[PDB]
Amino acid sequence: GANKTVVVTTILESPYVMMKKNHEMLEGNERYEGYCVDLAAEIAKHCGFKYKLTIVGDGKYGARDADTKIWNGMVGELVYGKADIAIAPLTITLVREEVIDFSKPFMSLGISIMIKKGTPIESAEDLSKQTEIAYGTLDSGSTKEFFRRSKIAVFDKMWTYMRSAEPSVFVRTTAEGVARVRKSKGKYAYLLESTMNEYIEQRKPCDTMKVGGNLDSKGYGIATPKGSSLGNAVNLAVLKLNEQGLLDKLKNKWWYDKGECGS
Amino acid sequence: GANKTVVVTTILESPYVMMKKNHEMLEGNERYEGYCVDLAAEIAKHCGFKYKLTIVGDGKYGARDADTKIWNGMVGELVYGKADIAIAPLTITLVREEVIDFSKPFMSLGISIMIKKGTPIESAEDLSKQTEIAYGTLDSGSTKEFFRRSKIAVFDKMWTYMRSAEPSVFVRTTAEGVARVRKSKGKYAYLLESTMNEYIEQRKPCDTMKVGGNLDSKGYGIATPKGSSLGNAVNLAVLKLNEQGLLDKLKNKWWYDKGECGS
Ligand SMILES: CN1Cc2c(n(C[C@H](N)C(=O)O)c(=O)[nH]c2=O)C1
Ligand SMILES: CN1Cc2c(n(C[C@H](N)C(=O)O)c(=O)[nH]c2=O)C1
Ligand SMILES: [Cl-]
Ligand SMILES: [Cl-]
Ligand SMILES: [Cl-]
Ligand SMILES: [Cl-]
Ligand SMILES: [Li+]
Ligand SMILES: [Li+]
Repeated sequence: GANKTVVVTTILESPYVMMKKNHEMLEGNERYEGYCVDLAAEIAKHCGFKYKLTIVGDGKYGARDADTKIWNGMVGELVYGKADIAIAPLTITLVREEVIDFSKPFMSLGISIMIKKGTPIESAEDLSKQTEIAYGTLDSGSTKEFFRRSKIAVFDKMWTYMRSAEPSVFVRTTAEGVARVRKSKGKYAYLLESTMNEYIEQRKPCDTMKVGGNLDSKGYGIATPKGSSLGNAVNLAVLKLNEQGLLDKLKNKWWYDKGECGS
Repeated sequence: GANKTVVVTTILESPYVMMKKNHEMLEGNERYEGYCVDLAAEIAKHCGFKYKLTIVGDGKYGARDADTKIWNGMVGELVYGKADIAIAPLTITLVREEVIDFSKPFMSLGISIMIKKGTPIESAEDLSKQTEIAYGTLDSGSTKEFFRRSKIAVFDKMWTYMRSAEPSVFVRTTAEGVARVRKSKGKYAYLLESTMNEYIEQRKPCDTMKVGGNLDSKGYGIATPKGSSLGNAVNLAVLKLNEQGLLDKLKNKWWYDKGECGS
C-alpha cells in the first residue's frame, strides 16, 4: 500500500522534548524542541518518511505488569500498535528487547549520583553504608528496576534501604528529584541516568554535581514494533548519524553550548 | 536437523585472545585465554550451544574491496558461511551492519591517542597542527577507515597528513604501534581504540599514556550472518551479561586486576 505518516511516541522531558515557549502560536511537530525532536527529524530525513510527534499517554517508558502481563509506556504503545516508533531516552534492556526491536545505541550512559555541592559522598558504596543522607530514584523506569533486580551486594543493600526508608525516597519526575536535591541541604542524593545528571549540572543555580563513577554502562535506542520493516532503516540512520559526528554535535547543542554554569 | 557445533571466528590479540603459555600441552578451546575467550564461554553457557574457537584466516576485521565487492576478515567469514559467529573486538559500523547482524554492544569505546609519557600532545587538534611528532594508525580496520572517510575538518587534515607523511606512519599490528611509541623518544603518537590504550597503559614498562578525549563513541558487537537464528539468543545473552555486571567484571579481570603499573 501507499506510504503512511509514521506515528512517533515520545515523552516530555528537558532537554529531550519540550514545548517551545511560543508553542501556542505553532502547530504540529513545530510545537516541540529538543534533542529527541532534532534526532527524529534527522532520522526521518535520512529514511525518507513523514512523521507525527505524539506524547505517550501514560507518561511511562515501559514495563510489564507481572499479573496482567500488559506492557505500559512507550514500549506498550509499540507492542499494541498505537505508535510506529519511539524516539526518547529509552534504555535498551533485555526484557524490552524480547518484545520490541531496538536500534544500536544513539547515546551511551549509566546510573549516576547527583549531590548538592558539598555533600560528603563520592560513590554508591559511600551511600550504601549510611542513612543520614537519604537517597532514591524515580518511582518508575530502568533506574529503579536496576536496584530492584540487582544481585550485586552493594546495590541490593541500597534497594533494601530505599524500600524501607522514611519519608519515601522516591520521586515521580526528574524535576522533583532535582528540586529535592536542591532543597534538602545535602541530606538527599538522587540516583539518575548520567545523561540527565550532566545536563542538570550545567543549569542554574549551578548547585548540583555528578560524583563517582557510573554504576552501570548501557544505551538508549530507537524502538520499533518487533519485526517492523522500519527498524532496519532507522538503525542504519543511527549508525550513519553517529559516524558523521552528528550525535555528538546534538548532545553538545542541548547540554553544553548554552550551559548556564560557566565555560 | 540436529544441533551442530557452532564455529566461532576470532583473532589473536592480547588481552582478547591469546594462546596460553602452556598451549602445546592443551587441545581445543582450552588452548586459548582472554576476554573474548571468557565472553564466548559465557555466551555459549547462556544460549546452550557447543562451539569451536577458530582464528580468522586472513587476520582482518572486515572490509569490502571496492573493485571485487569481496568482504575480508571475520565479517567475510560470516558473509561467506565459513563461521557461524564472530566474537572479537569488532566495531559496529554501518557498512558492516548492512551485510551481517550485530548484537547490542558488549563494550563501548572510541578512537584515542597513545603517547610516550612526556610527549607535549593533549588532543587530536594538537596533533593535526604539527608534524614533528608523527602519528598514525593500524593499516587495516575501523580506526584507519574513520580517518579515511571523515568529513570533519580536523580528522580530514589528519588523514591527508597520514597518507603523505614519511616514513610511513602506519603499522601492521597493535604490538608494532606500541613498540613504535615506546622506541621513538616522543616523536610518534599512536591512534588506537581506547580499550586497547587503557590495557597498554597498565603494562610494563609503564611508559605510555592515554591523552585527551576520545575522537568518537562506538561499540564492539557479536556478529552473526544476516538472518541467522543464533543472533537473537546471542544478543539477549549480551544484554543479560551486561545487566548482571559480568561484562564489567570481565574487563576488570583482563585490564586492571593484574595491572603492572601500580594501583
Ligand atoms: C528523562 N530520563 C531520566 C531518567 C530516565 N529514566 C527512564 C529510563 N531511560 C527508561 O528507559 O526506563 C530512568 O529510569 N532514570 C532517569 O534518571 C529518563
Ligand atoms: C585489537 N584492536 C585494537 C584496534 C582494533 N581495530 C579493529 C576494529 N575494532 C575493527 O573492528 O575494525 C582498530 O581498527 N583499531 C585498533 O586500535 C582491534
Ligand atoms: Cl497518513
Ligand atoms: Cl514543556
Ligand atoms: Cl557438529
Ligand atoms: Cl598468542
Ligand atoms: Li527486541
Ligand atoms: Li546488520
